Amino acid sequence: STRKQNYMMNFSRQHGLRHFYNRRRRSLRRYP
Repeated sequence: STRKQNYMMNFSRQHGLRHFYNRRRRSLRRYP
């Protein structure tokens, strides 16, 4: 993985974290 790949991976990583909390927050408002 090149630098750009490490960046898009970091980008995906940080977005994955947010992805989790989005589902967590959802579960407290409306699921499914």
